[PDB]
Amino acid sequence: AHQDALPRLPVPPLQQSLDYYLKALQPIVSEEEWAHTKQLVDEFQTSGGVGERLQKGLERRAKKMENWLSEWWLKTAYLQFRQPVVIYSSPGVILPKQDFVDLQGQLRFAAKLIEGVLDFKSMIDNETLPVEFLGGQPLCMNQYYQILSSCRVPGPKQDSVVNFLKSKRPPTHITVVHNYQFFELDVYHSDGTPLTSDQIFVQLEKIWNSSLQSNKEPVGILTSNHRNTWAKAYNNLIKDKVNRESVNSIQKSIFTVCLDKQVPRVSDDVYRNHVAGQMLHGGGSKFNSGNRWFDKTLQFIVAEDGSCGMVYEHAAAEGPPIVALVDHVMEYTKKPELVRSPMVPLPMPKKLRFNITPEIKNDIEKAKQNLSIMIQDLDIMMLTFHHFGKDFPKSEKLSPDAFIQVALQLAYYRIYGQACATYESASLRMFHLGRTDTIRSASIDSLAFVKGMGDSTVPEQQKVELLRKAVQAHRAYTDRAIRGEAFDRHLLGLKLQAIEDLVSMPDIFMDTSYAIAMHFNLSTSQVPAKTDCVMFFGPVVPDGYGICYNPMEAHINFSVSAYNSCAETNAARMAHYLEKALLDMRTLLQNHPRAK
Ligand SMILES: C[N+](C)(C)C[C@H](O)CC(=O)O
Repeated sequence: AHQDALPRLPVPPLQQSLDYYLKALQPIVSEEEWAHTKQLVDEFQTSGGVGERLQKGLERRAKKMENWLSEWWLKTAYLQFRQPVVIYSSPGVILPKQDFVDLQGQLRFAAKLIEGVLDFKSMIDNETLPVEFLGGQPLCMNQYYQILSSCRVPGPKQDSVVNFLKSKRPPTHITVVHNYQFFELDVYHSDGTPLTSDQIFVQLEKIWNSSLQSNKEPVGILTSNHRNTWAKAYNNLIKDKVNRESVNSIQKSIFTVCLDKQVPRVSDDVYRNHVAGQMLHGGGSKFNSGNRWFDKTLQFIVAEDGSCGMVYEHAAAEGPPIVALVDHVMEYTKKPELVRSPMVPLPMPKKLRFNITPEIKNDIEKAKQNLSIMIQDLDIMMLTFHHFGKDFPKSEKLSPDAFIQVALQLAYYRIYGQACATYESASLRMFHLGRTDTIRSASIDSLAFVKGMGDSTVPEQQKVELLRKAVQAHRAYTDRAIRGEAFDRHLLGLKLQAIEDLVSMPDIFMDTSYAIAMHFNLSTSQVPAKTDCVMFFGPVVPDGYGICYNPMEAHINFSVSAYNSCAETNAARMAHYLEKALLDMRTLLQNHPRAK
């Protein structure tokens, strides 16, 4: 019912979107390229022209679909993306490290975590999940019904997603992975009531005792290979009815809990970078990468040393829904303990065995090698910005997110001497089934600021004005994006409509400017959470960075990724300039108060 009250995703006017496109191109293309693109744009949208016909097609699409973009986005952004989901697609999460130092503790926490999720699942199944608002406007809650009991399934041409949340007989079990071995653990009684952390611990107890050794092949590492490869290996792996039975149990499970094995202690100054690696990819074949199933939508990882976190498959959802679950859970794991009545000799969790063959074993070794290369090429720098958080920008009446994005443009320019196409996730949840759109952080105003900031001929009195104008511009772009007025998904739609209409690919899309515009050297997102956590992901281009952050009141958690194969990029350096950019902006604003 709530969804029927939500407005439908609009199709922006053609002229509106193209005008914003031309403006966003100015700081990243040459004068000559911009001029040429201006011509193509005028032609493209002329009355009775090509663009007008494609626009009408989109308007017809919105009239005959719940959300004109949904299917196209899911397919284009994820299902047709054939690179491994590991690092390149599935975001990782680091949660507040826990205190436990022994096995019974780890299982105790793991057990508490499970109960927390089920508590959250209650509102989902019962549809009692509080209605969220952005500011007087209702938000789509569909993403919350895609994360549990779901899984990505390899496809020879494109992948697919399975969701058992609303099936005839919905799954009532989760999968636990310990020492590369999977187990099927039911978390509900025949009566319907879910198990308690105690009963669950008793179950987790039996599971650990039934997997005390690690000498099995890491079948799960197969899910980390190229999708074309995993598609073939998967198809084979499931020929054996036992394997197919296990794989099926995994895909149906409410979610996967990974009880990771102890790993080598590292120096404190690189500890977080390592924990990030463990959450994003596992660390390698001889660590915890095999203790996974990357096709799974929600994977909660409870490490040995007390660290904890997760990694989720992106086709299934976005960050916000994930953090809402994380916040609810991390809080639940802190609640008191009273009624601890004695359970019963609960049934034992079924083990998900795998019959390995020379062919399957070979694919496992091919996967280990592929992942090994991927991990060695990833450069990650985790940065805890302790200087300030949302507090400072708020004290200047500036949007913290906009302040942060402008700082990143400053950091990038200080390193490369030029701006670059920049992507920032914008939530389209105020619309039915809305996912995301793109906020472009490289703008006419941000370029003017970063240039003025380093120009010794520009007085500080002027620099600050340029700073304020850049932040307000980003905030404006952000407000338009969230209200369906950005242009990136729109242009994508026009291109896909052309493909569907069987008409020659419009020149505007073959244009050099468009190519430059869609090559994001900076791919970013803000994932706010009450929980002091942080997410991270790999760059979207060879020569780019993947930056994610969670601004807290007095500090900001940042993650910076880059590829070693590209000499021009360095996570540590980008992180350093970012910290300094943020500091210099504070100094400049402090030096020139609007009043007094
Ligand atoms: C990670 N990144 C920014 C590439 C993708 C976002 O997580 C989702 C989106 O913006 O569609």
